Amino acid sequence: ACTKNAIAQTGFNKDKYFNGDVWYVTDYLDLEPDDVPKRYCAALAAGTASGKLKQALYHYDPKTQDTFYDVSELQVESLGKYTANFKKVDKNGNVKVAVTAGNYYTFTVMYADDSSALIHTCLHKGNKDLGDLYAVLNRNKDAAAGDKVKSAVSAATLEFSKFISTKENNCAYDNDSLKSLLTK
Ligand code: HEM
Ligand SMILES: [N]
Repeated sequence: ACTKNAIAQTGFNKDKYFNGDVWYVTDYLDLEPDDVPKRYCAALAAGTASGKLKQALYHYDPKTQDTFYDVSELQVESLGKYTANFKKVDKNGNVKVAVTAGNYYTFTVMYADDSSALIHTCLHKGNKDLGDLYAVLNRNKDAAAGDKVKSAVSAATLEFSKFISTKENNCAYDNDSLKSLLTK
């Protein structure tokens, strides 16, 4: 179960975050692990498509090869805090699992600048029991977490030393598919 009400960044700049570009997860902290593997690759694109607030997601397990993409429209709870349904899609946006009641995630942007972000997400999916997930994002897939985002981790009363890095997993991403999924 999720236990945190994450606080969105004061003065969050929504147009900069939702600019249509790709974010890569470089480090993550799951408050309920054996929630997720110890090795993982994830990325997203976020933008406004025909007036609608969207995110496309990519997950890859580099050991099992389990791969999936999702498209989400984001509903606004408050600035920097969103509730998103999701549909599972192939990389071309064809629907594999439709939007469904009970399948949604919350998404809070705790910190963001032009290059980096810290987010919280609580996933709800059927009758699974899932927990709080924090993710450090970067516009560059290879970027070590810099001082601004590491300080934000501290300011959220978390320890960056506990975050698990995705950098050793040889992650390769289809940026083109993530961007085009925003429209789907
Ligand atoms: C970037 C922020 C993230 C968001 C918004 C997000 C969101 C989601 C969503 C919406 C699903 C369900 C997809 C579907 O069934 O169609 C999902 C599944 C999953 N995610 Fe993430 N995720 C993120 C990052 C991560 C990270 C970093 C990990 C590794 C710790 C991870 C591990 C997983 C796993 C293992 C599943 C499958 C759970 C299941 O089969 O029910 N995700 N995620
Ligand atoms: N997730």
